[PDB]
Amino acid sequence: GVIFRLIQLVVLVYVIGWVFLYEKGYQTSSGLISSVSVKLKGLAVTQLPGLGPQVWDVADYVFPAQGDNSFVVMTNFIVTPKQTQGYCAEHPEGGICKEDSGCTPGKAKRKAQGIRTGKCVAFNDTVKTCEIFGWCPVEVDDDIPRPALLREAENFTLFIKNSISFPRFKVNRRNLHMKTCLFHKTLHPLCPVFQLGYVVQESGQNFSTLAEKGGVVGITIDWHCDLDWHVRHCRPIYEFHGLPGFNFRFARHFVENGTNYRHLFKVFGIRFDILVDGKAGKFDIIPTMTTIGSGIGIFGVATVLCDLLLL
Amino acid sequence: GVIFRLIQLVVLVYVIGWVFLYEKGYQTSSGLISSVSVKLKGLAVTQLPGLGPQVWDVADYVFPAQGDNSFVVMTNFIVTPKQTQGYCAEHPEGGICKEDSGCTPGKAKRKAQGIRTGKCVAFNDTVKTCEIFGWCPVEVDDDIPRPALLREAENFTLFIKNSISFPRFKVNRRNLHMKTCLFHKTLHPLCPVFQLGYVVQESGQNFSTLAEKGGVVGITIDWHCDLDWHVRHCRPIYEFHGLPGFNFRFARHFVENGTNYRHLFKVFGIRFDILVDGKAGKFDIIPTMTTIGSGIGIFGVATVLCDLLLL
Amino acid sequence: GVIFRLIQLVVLVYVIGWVFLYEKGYQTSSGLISSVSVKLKGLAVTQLPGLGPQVWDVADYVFPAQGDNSFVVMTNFIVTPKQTQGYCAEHPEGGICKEDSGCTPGKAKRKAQGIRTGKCVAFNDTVKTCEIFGWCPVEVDDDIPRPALLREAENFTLFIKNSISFPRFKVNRRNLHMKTCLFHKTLHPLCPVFQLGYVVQESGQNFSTLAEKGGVVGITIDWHCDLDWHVRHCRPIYEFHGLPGFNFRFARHFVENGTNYRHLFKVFGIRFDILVDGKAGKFDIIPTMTTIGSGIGIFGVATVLCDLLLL
Ligand SMILES: CC(C)CCC[C@@H](C)[C@H]1CC[C@H]2[C@@H]3CC=C4C[C@@H](OC(=O)CCC(=O)O)CC[C@]4(C)[C@H]3CC[C@]12C
Ligand SMILES: CC(C)CCC[C@@H](C)[C@H]1CC[C@H]2[C@@H]3CC=C4C[C@@H](OC(=O)CCC(=O)O)CC[C@]4(C)[C@H]3CC[C@]12C
Ligand SMILES: CC(C)CCC[C@@H](C)[C@H]1CC[C@H]2[C@@H]3CC=C4C[C@@H](OC(=O)CCC(=O)O)CC[C@]4(C)[C@H]3CC[C@]12C
Ligand SMILES: CC(C)CCC[C@@H](C)[C@H]1CC[C@H]2[C@@H]3CC=C4C[C@@H](OC(=O)CCC(=O)O)CC[C@]4(C)[C@H]3CC[C@]12C
Ligand SMILES: CC(C)CCC[C@@H](C)[C@H]1CC[C@H]2[C@@H]3CC=C4C[C@@H](OC(=O)CCC(=O)O)CC[C@]4(C)[C@H]3CC[C@]12C
Ligand SMILES: CC(C)CCC[C@@H](C)[C@H]1CC[C@H]2[C@@H]3CC=C4C[C@@H](OC(=O)CCC(=O)O)CC[C@]4(C)[C@H]3CC[C@]12C
Ligand SMILES: *[C@@H]1O[C@H](CO)[C@@H](O[C@@H]2O[C@H](CO)[C@@H](O)[C@H](O)[C@H]2NC(C)=O)[C@H](O)[C@H]1NC(C)=O
Ligand SMILES: *[C@@H]1O[C@H](CO)[C@@H](O[C@@H]2O[C@H](CO)[C@@H](O)[C@H](O)[C@H]2NC(C)=O)[C@H](O)[C@H]1NC(C)=O
Ligand SMILES: *[C@@H]1O[C@H](CO)[C@@H](O[C@@H]2O[C@H](CO)[C@@H](O)[C@H](O)[C@H]2NC(C)=O)[C@H](O)[C@H]1NC(C)=O
Ligand SMILES: *[C@@H]1O[C@H](CO)[C@@H](O)[C@H](O)[C@H]1NC(C)=O
Ligand SMILES: *[C@@H]1O[C@H](CO)[C@@H](O)[C@H](O)[C@H]1NC(C)=O
Ligand SMILES: *[C@@H]1O[C@H](CO)[C@@H](O)[C@H](O)[C@H]1NC(C)=O
Ligand SMILES: *[C@@H]1O[C@H](CO)[C@@H](O)[C@H](O)[C@H]1NC(C)=O
Ligand SMILES: *[C@@H]1O[C@H](CO)[C@@H](O)[C@H](O)[C@H]1NC(C)=O
Ligand SMILES: *[C@@H]1O[C@H](CO)[C@@H](O)[C@H](O)[C@H]1NC(C)=O
Ligand SMILES: *[C@@H]1O[C@H](CO)[C@@H](O)[C@H](O)[C@H]1NC(C)=O
Ligand SMILES: *[C@@H]1O[C@H](CO)[C@@H](O)[C@H](O)[C@H]1NC(C)=O
Ligand SMILES: *[C@@H]1O[C@H](CO)[C@@H](O)[C@H](O)[C@H]1NC(C)=O
Repeated sequence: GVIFRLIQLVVLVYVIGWVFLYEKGYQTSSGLISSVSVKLKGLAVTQLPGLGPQVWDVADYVFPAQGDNSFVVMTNFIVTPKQTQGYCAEHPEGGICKEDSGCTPGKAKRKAQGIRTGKCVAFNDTVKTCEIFGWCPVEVDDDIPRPALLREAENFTLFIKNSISFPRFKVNRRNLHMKTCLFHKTLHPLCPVFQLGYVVQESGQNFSTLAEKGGVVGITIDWHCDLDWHVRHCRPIYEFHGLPGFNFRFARHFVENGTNYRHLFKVFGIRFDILVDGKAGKFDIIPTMTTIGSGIGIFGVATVLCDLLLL
Repeated sequence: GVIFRLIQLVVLVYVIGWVFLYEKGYQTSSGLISSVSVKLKGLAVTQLPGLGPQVWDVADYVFPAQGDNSFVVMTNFIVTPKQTQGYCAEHPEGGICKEDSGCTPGKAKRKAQGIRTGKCVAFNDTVKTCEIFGWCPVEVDDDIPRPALLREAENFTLFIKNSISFPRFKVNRRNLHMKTCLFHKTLHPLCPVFQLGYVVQESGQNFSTLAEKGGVVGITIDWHCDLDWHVRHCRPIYEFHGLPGFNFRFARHFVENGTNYRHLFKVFGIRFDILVDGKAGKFDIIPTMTTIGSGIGIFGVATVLCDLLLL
Repeated sequence: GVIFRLIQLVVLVYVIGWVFLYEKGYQTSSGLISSVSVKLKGLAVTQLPGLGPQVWDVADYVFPAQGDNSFVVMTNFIVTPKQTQGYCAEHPEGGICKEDSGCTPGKAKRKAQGIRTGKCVAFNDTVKTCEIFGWCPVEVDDDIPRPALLREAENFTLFIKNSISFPRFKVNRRNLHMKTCLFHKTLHPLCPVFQLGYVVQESGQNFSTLAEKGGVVGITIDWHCDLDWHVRHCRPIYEFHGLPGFNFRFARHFVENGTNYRHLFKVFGIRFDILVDGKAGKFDIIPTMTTIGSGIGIFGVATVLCDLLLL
């Protein structure tokens, strides 16, 4: 008879501890719908690489300007100035040629830089490359600037505004001294102002390296909230992680004397992805009663098996 | 014996009414994957503030132009024209100085506007401020235009196209007289063309105030759909809510006589976030059978307790 | 007695096969949080329509340049060159007028193109239209170019980088010869480089038609992963589907001799939406024990009913 008492004990212990108190089996879970607003702050100066000092404001190093959940902060770039649409020699990458016979008119099949012509022109004092129609002069992105141009982006600040809501429960929570306040994993774990160097350091990456050629940093805001407790306990955890380099080409188009030109930029930047996930639970009677009924059922399959086995 | 009959009654009532008929405990829930397309319509004119009439088209007051789930409609702005990169006095905010001793060469630690120099120059006929290298002339954003410049944005129309799908069930639903049709919470509750003034009014905010200095308006499309009923009943509910002001700085870069300038804009706008959440349920046999088994289990723990207590 | 044995059989078969082995009722499900990076590749040339050859690079035909989950690839456009803000005749759409009496000063109520004036001016050698203040000359978008200008966009390549994570289980999965590798539904079903023509073909749409006037193509990455098996089996399925045309107006602003102009573009493009959904299950003891208890419960309601009915 003691064995049956022990069986009833293990099941009660399982049902109360594991099902209810440990895993919150008495609760009903809901996700959230969230909105994120990011505001960058800081100035950058590129003294030597800019041929005289050059200043980069928020209107310049943040893509997009209006902001988004995923945004890029430029940390380095190569600029091809005054590119016009006309005839020019292509990068030796397109292929080095030493006669007009090699050149084949028409667009190339791989790494096309324009429309080739049956002509060979000098790329510089040594290499002769196939003439093309396209944006000229052609870009040279081989030499990535090192050290990075916007290496002061590590001291920029990132202010994140997050407004979530658990629609099933009608609970709405925002994530906001704090003006002159900076986030530290432990010392200041609830201050929504982040420094980019610190964010990159917490993702496990080196800002010097992830600057000189770009990268991706994913920021996660975790709202794990037990709505049985007061909503004042519903607080966010900021989790930093890295999701080769990140680069993109953008072009500033301008007109001079009736002709359309453009400044081509190859932007090596850090793409920030603010991911917001959360689980809110609150007591419900249906899961509670379901767990107790299934538990009485396990008592039966256990007691009967023990008795039948004993018999 | 009557007590046992009553206990069997309460449980049947609970299981049938609350578990099944009220909370749809016989069903299996699925979320959705959605796509939103927004198309703005309207023109704005800024007669007096623009130094002669000025017209703002969709290509201008919507950020981004291509559209997105979250977009900004400019309602007011401050423009700093022909900013070049050169030497100039900084905003008195950087700090008022009355000699060259105060000026400290190098970028400042807080609110840096450029690269200071050991020189003091006149900001105007009274204040003398530290000379800086940066975009000049410097911006003055203290005087926010009131009334708003694009106060006609309240009469712009917002056409939202939403295409959802409940992938688990393979059900795809779109949210579309209606051309000349406008949405009213009650009179016209299914017309996807919204007027910005009405959307802001339904979020609880005043458009005059949320125009002069910006704001955030969140639009939610709720697809709560019972797939036991015909898909023609699967319809969206449009829920408007507000998620200080919203502002961003963008720059139009142009070239004049070989020199790079820019028009700096401080945009006070209303950011619209189209959030689309939904729950689709359809009958499943597993939850139904689970609910009945747990219910037979509760009958046991109830009948036994009553009998044992009576004994 | 045989009937009771058969009843115990049907329930065991149901519980083991349908509840556990078929529907994975012994498991616990988790969604995912994902990040998508898209990189376009290709060049386009518009020989005849461009009044001499015209070249379109990635910096030009992709909106936004930095990339996003939802992006637009321009396939056709109408350009209104050198639009200045001044006085001009409006499109005959605004309304044809044959005197000054018809013209009514002030902005129109529908399809407003500017600020009308009590004057009538000639649109061309035949129609006389109401004079307006606005961006002039006015746009004429009636004639959509056919064949499309960027009809070579079908041979552009779309490289998608997807990094998901199932946060509940702490499992992180990315979706990556493959450099010169192209995706085919069956032959190459795991190569993340897609060709736009093929993507559009797999959505059921014709690229010639969805080019000449735009469209929407939705790309879904499905991560259905059984974490009982090794993570090497957790792989993505690429599902292509179409979510009238898609068009947007963007403006390149430039300055000439102190005057602000703009190039107005009406972009007919294909909007790509990368939707990433997934379900990860892993064995849990709570659902397993819940299913067995409810099953013992069904045995009871079945055996008792059979006996009572027999009696
Ligand atoms: C084990 C089987 C046979 C069922 C018998 C036990 C359950 C009825 C117990 C176990 C765990 C209990 C839960 C543990 C914690 C809480 C949080 C508690 O939170 C509050 O509301 C307290 C603060 C406040 O009063 O605001 C409310 C009760 C609840 C849901 C308890 C409800 C009763 C539960 C489900
Ligand atoms: C063990 C047998 C007799 C079955 C009963 C199960 C118990 C383990 C349950 C029954 C009542 C439960 C308690 C009911 C209410 C609360 C208050 C609850 O308080 C909060 O968390 C609220 C805090 C806040 O409001 O911020 C903490 C759990 C506790 C002690 C529960 C712990 C688990 C208890 C003791
Ligand atoms: C209470 C315990 C002991 C179980 C006994 C009752 C259940 C078997 C009942 C209660 C609620 C019923 C559900 C209530 C509503 C509907 C919607 C109904 O929808 C239709 O398909 C009707 C329209 C059509 O025919 O297309 C289908 C049956 C269903 C799922 C019912 C299935 C049978 C359920 C689960
Ligand atoms: C009460 C005891 C005897 C146990 C049986 C539970 C009942 C409460 C269940 C059994 C059958 C159910 C019915 C089965 C089917 C339908 C049709 C269903 O119709 C729809 O919703 C379909 C409408 C559409 O197709 O658009 C509405 C619920 C109803 C009446 C159900 C209501 C609940 C009922 C009566
Ligand atoms: C039918 C009722 C009375 C319960 C009795 C049967 C269950 C205990 C069985 C049925 C289906 C079984 C599952 C079927 C498949 C798997 C995958 C299997 O995956 C592995 O881990 C195998 C590979 C490895 O060793 O890494 C682990 C056991 C599990 C979860 C099984 C656990 C035991 C289950 C739940
Ligand atoms: C039928 C009665 C006696 C109740 C027991 C239920 C059975 C149907 C269960 C019990 C053990 C289960 C097995 C336990 C473990 C595995 C290994 C599992 O292997 C994998 O999927 C792992 C592969 C990998 O690691 O990549 C496949 C299911 C299987 C055979 C299960 C199939 C279903 C079984 C036989
Ligand atoms: C002319 O251009 C070619 C091509 O850029 C130069 O050759 C490159 O030189 C660098 C530096 O040594 C190498 O890293 C590259 O591998 C070379 N490219 C090729 C295709 O050989 C060449 O040096 C240039 N000539 C001058 C005088 O500047
Ligand atoms: C010169 O510039 C300074 C700084 O903008 C002006 O001082 C400001 O005046 C306004 C209007 O009274 C006040 O609201 C600000 O608080 C003042 N700022 C500071 C730092 O004192 C000053 O008025 C300007 N002088 C002239 C003649 O225009
Ligand atoms: C002057 O402009 C009007 C308006 O665009 C032209 O009339 C259009 O002509 C086309 C071609 O036949 C028709 O498809 C449109 O329906 C006409 N519009 C209207 C409002 O009638 C007219 O042809 C132009 N005149 C010249 C000489 O070019
Ligand atoms: C950021 O500020 C610290 C403060 O000491 C400075 O040492 C560092 O050089 C700054 N980062 C730059 C300049 O990139
Ligand atoms: C990595 O970061 C450290 C500072 O944390 C820096 O000193 C080092 O130079 C970085 N790595 C490289 C290769 O420079
Ligand atoms: C501007 O273009 C015209 C037309 O080609 C040319 O005659 C003129 O010399 C150009 N002016 C300058 C300053 O390049
Ligand atoms: C919007 O239209 C109404 C129509 O009467 C007008 O009164 C109102 O002034 C308009 N909103 C503006 C001009 O901002
Ligand atoms: C609030 O809105 C009303 C119209 O609904 C307007 O009359 C009022 O002026 C607004 N508030 C303020 C402070 O102007
Ligand atoms: C254009 O720049 C050159 C070089 O500084 C200068 O000589 C010339 O006067 C400038 N022209 C005008 C119109 O400013
Ligand atoms: C894409 O490449 C194929 C290769 O044969 C070519 O036939 C086709 O014309 C190309 N698509 C264009 C040019 O739009
Ligand atoms: C549809 O696509 C086919 C090629 O798959 C093409 O030949 C045909 O012209 C397209 N439809 C139309 C109306 O052109
Ligand atoms: C530039 O604008 C000024 C001021 O209107 C005018 O006097 C001058 O002729 C213009 N120059 C050209 C080349 O249009």
